[PDB]
Amino acid sequence: SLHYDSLSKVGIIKGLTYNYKIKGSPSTKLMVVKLIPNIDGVRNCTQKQFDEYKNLVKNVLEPVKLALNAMLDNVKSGNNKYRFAGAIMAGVALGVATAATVTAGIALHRSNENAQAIANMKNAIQNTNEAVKQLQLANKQTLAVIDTIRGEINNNIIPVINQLSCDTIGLSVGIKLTQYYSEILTAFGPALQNPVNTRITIQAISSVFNRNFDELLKIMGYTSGDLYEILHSGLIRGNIIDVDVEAGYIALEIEFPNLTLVPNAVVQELMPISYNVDGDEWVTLVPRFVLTRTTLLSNIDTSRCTVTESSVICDNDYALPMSYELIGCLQGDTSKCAREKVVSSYVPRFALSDGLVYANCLNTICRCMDTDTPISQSLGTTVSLLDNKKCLVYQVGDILISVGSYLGEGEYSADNVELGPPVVIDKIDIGNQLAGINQTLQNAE
Amino acid sequence: SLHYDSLSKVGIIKGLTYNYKIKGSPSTKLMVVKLIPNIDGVRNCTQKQFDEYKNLVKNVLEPVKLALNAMLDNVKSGNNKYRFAGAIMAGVALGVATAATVTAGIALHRSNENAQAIANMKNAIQNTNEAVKQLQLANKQTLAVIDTIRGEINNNIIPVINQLSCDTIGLSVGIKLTQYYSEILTAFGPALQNPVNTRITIQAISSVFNRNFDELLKIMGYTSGDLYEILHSGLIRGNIIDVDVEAGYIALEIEFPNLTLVPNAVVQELMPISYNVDGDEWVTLVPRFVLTRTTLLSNIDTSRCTVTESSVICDNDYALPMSYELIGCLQGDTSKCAREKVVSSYVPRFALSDGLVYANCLNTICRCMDTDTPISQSLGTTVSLLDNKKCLVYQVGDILISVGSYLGEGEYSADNVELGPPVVIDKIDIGNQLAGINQTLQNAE
Amino acid sequence: SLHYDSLSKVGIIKGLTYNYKIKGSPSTKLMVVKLIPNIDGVRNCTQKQFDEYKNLVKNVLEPVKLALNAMLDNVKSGNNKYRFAGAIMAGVALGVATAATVTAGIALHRSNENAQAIANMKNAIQNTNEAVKQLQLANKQTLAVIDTIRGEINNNIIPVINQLSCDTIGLSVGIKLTQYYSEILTAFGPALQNPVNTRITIQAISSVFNRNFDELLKIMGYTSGDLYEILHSGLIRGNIIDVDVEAGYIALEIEFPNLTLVPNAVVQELMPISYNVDGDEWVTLVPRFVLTRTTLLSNIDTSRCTVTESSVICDNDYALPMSYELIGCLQGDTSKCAREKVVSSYVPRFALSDGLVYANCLNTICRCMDTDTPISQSLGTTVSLLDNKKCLVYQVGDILISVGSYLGEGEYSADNVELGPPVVIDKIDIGNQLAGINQTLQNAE
Ligand SMILES: *[C@@H]1O[C@H](CO)[C@@H](O[C@@H]2O[C@H](CO)[C@@H](O[C@@H]3O[C@H](CO)[C@@H](O)[C@H](O)[C@@H]3O)[C@H](O)[C@H]2NC(C)=O)[C@H](O)[C@H]1NC(C)=O
Ligand SMILES: *[C@@H]1O[C@H](CO)[C@@H](O[C@@H]2O[C@H](CO)[C@@H](O[C@@H]3O[C@H](CO)[C@@H](O)[C@H](O)[C@@H]3O)[C@H](O)[C@H]2NC(C)=O)[C@H](O)[C@H]1NC(C)=O
Ligand SMILES: *[C@@H]1O[C@H](CO)[C@@H](O[C@@H]2O[C@H](CO)[C@@H](O[C@@H]3O[C@H](CO)[C@@H](O)[C@H](O)[C@@H]3O)[C@H](O)[C@H]2NC(C)=O)[C@H](O)[C@H]1NC(C)=O
Ligand SMILES: *[C@@H]1O[C@H](CO)[C@@H](O)[C@H](O)[C@H]1NC(C)=O
Ligand SMILES: *[C@@H]1O[C@H](CO)[C@@H](O)[C@H](O)[C@H]1NC(C)=O
Ligand SMILES: *[C@@H]1O[C@H](CO)[C@@H](O)[C@H](O)[C@H]1NC(C)=O
Repeated sequence: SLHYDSLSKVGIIKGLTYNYKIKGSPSTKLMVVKLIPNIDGVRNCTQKQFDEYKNLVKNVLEPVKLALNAMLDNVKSGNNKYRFAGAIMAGVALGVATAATVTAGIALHRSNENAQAIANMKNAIQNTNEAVKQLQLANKQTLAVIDTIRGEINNNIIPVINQLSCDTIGLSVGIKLTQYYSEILTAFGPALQNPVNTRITIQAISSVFNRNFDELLKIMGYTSGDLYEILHSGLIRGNIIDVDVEAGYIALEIEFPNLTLVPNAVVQELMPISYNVDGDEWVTLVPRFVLTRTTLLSNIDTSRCTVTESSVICDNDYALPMSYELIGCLQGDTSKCAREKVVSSYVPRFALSDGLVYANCLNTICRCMDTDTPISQSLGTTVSLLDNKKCLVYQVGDILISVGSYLGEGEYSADNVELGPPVVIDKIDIGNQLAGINQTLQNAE
Repeated sequence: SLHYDSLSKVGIIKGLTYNYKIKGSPSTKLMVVKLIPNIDGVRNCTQKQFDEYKNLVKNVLEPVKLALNAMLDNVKSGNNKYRFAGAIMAGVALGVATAATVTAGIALHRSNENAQAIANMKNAIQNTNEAVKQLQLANKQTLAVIDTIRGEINNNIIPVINQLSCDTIGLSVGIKLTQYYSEILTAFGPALQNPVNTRITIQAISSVFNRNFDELLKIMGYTSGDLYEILHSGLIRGNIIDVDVEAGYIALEIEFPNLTLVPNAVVQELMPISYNVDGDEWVTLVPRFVLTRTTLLSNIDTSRCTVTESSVICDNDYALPMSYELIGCLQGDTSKCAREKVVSSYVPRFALSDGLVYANCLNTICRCMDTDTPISQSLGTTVSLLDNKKCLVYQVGDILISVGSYLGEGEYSADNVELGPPVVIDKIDIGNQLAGINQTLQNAE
Repeated sequence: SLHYDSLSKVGIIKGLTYNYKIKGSPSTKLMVVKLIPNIDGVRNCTQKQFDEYKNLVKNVLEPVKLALNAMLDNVKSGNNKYRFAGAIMAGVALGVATAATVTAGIALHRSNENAQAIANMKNAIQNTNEAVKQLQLANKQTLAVIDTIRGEINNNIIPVINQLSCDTIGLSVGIKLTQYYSEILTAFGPALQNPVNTRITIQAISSVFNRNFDELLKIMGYTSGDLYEILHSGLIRGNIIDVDVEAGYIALEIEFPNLTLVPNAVVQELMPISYNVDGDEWVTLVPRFVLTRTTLLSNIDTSRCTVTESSVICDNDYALPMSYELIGCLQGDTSKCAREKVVSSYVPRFALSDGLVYANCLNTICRCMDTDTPISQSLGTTVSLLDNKKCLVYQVGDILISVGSYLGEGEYSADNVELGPPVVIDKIDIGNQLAGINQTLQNAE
């Protein structure tokens, strides 16, 4: 295991502990986003602006419909006696594709039944007359229809239509139309270029609906405060499954993935702090998080994942290999841990763990309050430990802290420690270092 | 060239292929953004809030007008006999500048005739009375005037002004004024510090106009769906060219670049996959994209560029040098390619290219469906090729795929392959590795 | 010092100079954000939607109130004779925490008097009836109350309530409620998970108030155009200090930090340019900025700081150590500077400094205008210097520039220069380089 005793002596302290979770088997819901609203009540005046808008919508949606049909043409159902019944990808026709694209092509074909079901409700979809509405399909799944422009009209024009001239109606609706179209190009643009591979988060989808993703979740059937783990990590995503160029709408399938708890896997945080070396201040280099899975160590690359209050959530397993030298450190060999000189005025100089306080008392104030006496650590010792045995309250920096009883054998000593090699890391001077060391090899004879 | 036979044996597969495009000679259009609206119809009530707002505008715009004049003072036209007729930078007065800043200072002076043309229309600019409007200059270029607050007032106050008390008018317009000013500080803030160097995308400009960049493009005369290559890569950019502190407006010149297709240059994607090594799973390290230009290889740094469906588009040529060892890989010497151990549960285990499937059948399921038979690859072989000759349909993983005819001499074998060295990369343990290897040199005698 | 003479010979030119500033002792202001508005005038129709909303607010705020109480339970005031009077952290109860979290826990307890003062005004806070309002506390500090939903209602519903049916009122307010709730989850989500450690910028707070941060600054008492140094660098931040689950409001304390000018510390920019080497084009690798503090060199990592027109502003001192080899360069030893081959078509080929122009005239046009004659630099020389002595105006590239008098002894020569080692840097091929060099060590015997 981590053997935290040997780590504490070089300013690495046992931090928080988190569960590891991964995207599991997903549930799905159907949604339709309308590009062309139902113009009822303002049809008399907006005719000139609306006819321009319909052409813009048709021109934008035609390439998408072509790309979708071109993908469906490459997938055929397993009607033959083939025992692994499913769908077959025509690899000779698709030409070049990653496993992701091939899987997405199959998933698009698998999603086509929902597209047909939605298409049979086109007459109802064109008649919603409300900012957002829920409909029932022949498959008895519910369909959420988004109608943002109808919301803008129902709230800003229809209530005051008596005070607005017909010219004003034309101009105002024209502006609202162009505004909405710019929203769609901002949010859906990538998917409109490549609809098979691209996915969109529910937040980004909701940017086309005044960022009101909560209303979308509510109408699909989920409470936005309950889904926090899935919602905030960006795992609630959707993709295009069909498009209609005459009705002007995009059919999206939204995915609500469950989260599988990874068995016997734990993410451990490490808290680095400064330590004394012959009066100088040094810090040990180790990643902020390390993943222990069935006793095996690994590096998480946590920036691509979400650190919740109690778990780390990832789109897929992101564990990376770790160099033998670093594993030495994480297994108690203090002599292999790279260390770096402190230059910044401010660097963390103490930490609390299981009620014990570890501190670099040669570079920060440390005083026993029960005896109003300063605590001195010999210049050989790296870090001091504050214990319940000597004092109940200690001053550290400008704060007072109360601490617990030491759990090891005898008493803690930090002088007989095998320090590691000094290192400096930046892209710029790594090059200089590499070149300089290679000159020795170039000169070897 | 890439010699993809030798690459496939270590799990690098021929991906998609793209044109390389660069920002060319630009067209330009003129725009004015007004900070101060025309207050007609609400002039009676808003006076106290409006007089504060004019002071805030003047205080913001004065330093910009100073910085602009201080730059124009350093550029003088070539009225003397100088044979390379143009404009002269007073380098002793400018003091310290990059080539970019010197060029932008010259371009500001070159733009100043448009500033004079706009300034002679100031009387009309102060009268526009519509949310966005087009004017004709004396030079018979058109000017787009943006007037966002007049849009807010025309839509939300004037239609209901009978129902609002005069105090309510004052408060509501004071809020709209402060809101708009906070938009301007968000979007233009950098350019208001440094107007010569700074550039702003048309999207970011449109954040001052309810994100409606489509309406801006329409009025400048271009259709937002037609410009996608230039628009979405963020190459439609503007900069400040003049400011008026009493009328309270910013004059912008917006740049619509052409794209030049780079001659005899191609960007090639490389798809990595896992492969077997004696029962372990390994991946080869190569960049996702490489650029071949007149048979020269180079590294693109593609994150700074846009990958469209059919081209890679860049603000400038970004080709970087490449290490001899990696060129070795990309010219078929398998022995120099660094390789990394797979630790994640998920890494891509097959890919499709020109209708062939390459797969790592010791680490994923592979079966011939025409004979309902599992496919075995001998433990020396890195990857298996799936061919038309044996089967028309293969299962790979949980998908079925139909595949094309092999094109080489004889039949593919992937056992006699010269593997490269094992590597682990992160900044931290690059540090540890560098120090540890250098101890051999430090000890040599 | 930097010894710019030796640097210019390898295409490194003296750039701009900036002050170094750090976050100092902060002032503070109090703010309350209301989740539940006062429903006056629309209470008849919205009852069904409002009762749902109150439950959502309570469910969201209860965990926050629990986490806050759980933190306050660990801090006790120094009522005993302890001489360093203040507050004591119960480290045995807190368990594991970084110095930052411990300090924030103490700061939360120190902030609790303001929480009590605000809580005694709860009856007034629930009655604001205006989009934003200022109140006076018993401590005579002013409290800013944000009431966004009341603003939306006062501007879009109450002025036209005669034209809206009761059903329409219910639906429209329901949409506004869900929209606002989604804004709150977007902006405050992180703080609602971990309220002790998390901080929010005034801009992000204002996202819950139609991005109108200017109005917030105005009501708290500061002018948004005057605070630019603190405001734009993102240093105006607030954190949660109390929450009420019945009134449904979040109490925030906002921090306005002063900026301390760091004594005898200067940030110096370095402008790299190409230079000739035996007809090839090369660039020297050095960081864009370097920090000289009391004659000591250091690396700034400027991406984490704000580069204003005249100063660099940072949240804390971020100076990092620098390798001896790079310090050699920055101290005049030209032989240690890593250099890289130019491949991109465009790289900066000239620069202006103190009125002198440095240019790579073997790779760019250079002509004297007083004599209409090209300037030739011998293939041994790296960079040419343009001086007042020979010409008053020089053409460089496609621009004309006037230059000053050389200040050194004799005349400038760039041939007898000790060039450094060639280097190539990327994460991918650093691995290949490291592996290849280590094979020599593996083979040494
Ligand atoms: C292997 O790693 C060590 C790390 O300790 C490298 O040490 C470097 O050695 C040089 C020369 O001994 C140091 O140069 C400095 O020179 C000045 C002027 O003489 C002197 O005052 C300094 O005290 C120091 O000796 C350099 O600072 C040092 N660098 C580091 C980061 O420690 C060593 O170069 C590497 N081995 C080889 C063969 O390069
Ligand atoms: C330490 O650095 C030097 C450069 O200063 C490295 O030299 C490199 O050596 C290789 C192998 O000779 C060169 O690659 C190619 O070699 C073939 C056969 O000699 C030649 O025909 C090609 O034209 C090409 O030169 C390479 O160019 C050269 N330079 C660089 C920058 O890589 C040397 O490899 C390093 N030390 C060790 C032990 O590797
Ligand atoms: C140059 O590169 C080689 C790899 O090609 C480095 O080899 C690595 O060296 C360490 C120390 O000998 C090995 O660790 C030990 O491995 C054995 C067998 O797995 C294990 O029983 C020990 O407990 C310990 O972990 C490491 O495995 C080995 N790497 C490989 C892939 O075999 C070598 O260290 C480098 N040379 C220098 C001078 O740094
Ligand atoms: C539009 O025309 C219809 C015709 O049936 C009429 O009922 C309606 O009042 C008209 N509306 C406006 C705003 O002119
Ligand atoms: C403002 O004054 C004009 C007369 O100058 C009047 O016609 C208009 O109705 C007034 N508006 C208000 C809101 O008092
Ligand atoms: C709501 O009820 C009050 C009476 O308490 C009445 O004065 C008010 O006009 C009503 N509003 C609506 C919209 O029905």
